[PDB]
Amino acid sequence: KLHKEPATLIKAIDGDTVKLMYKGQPMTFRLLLVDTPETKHPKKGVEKYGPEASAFTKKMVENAKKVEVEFDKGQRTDKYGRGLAYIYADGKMLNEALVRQGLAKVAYVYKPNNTHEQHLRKSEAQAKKEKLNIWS
Repeated sequence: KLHKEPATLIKAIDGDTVKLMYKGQPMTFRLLLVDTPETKHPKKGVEKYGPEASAFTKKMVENAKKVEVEFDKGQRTDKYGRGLAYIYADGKMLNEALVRQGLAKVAYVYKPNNTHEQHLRKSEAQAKKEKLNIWS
């Protein structure tokens, strides 16, 4: 059973990566199950909707009263040392909000870190149907 724990903003980095203070330490988090267009992609550099995704995450996270992180049931860090979590700003999941606005796709999913996969696939179907952003 998943639970939310509190965290504090340090810096938004990209559409899908944020640095937070978590249990008293700075830590980089990568949003579970979504891929945003990148502004510092290792190879392509700046992709279309990169700046828009990155601004959406930044505004949502900077204007929140309360930020919480929710780990999934599997590994809690990736190979780069980033925390793998669902991030909530005032109780709304940022991972879902990005997919809903057509600013992210649902990622390739690695069981058992797939608890909210179906929920996110439903939001992406809606964004596609509305032809938002990525999908226009």
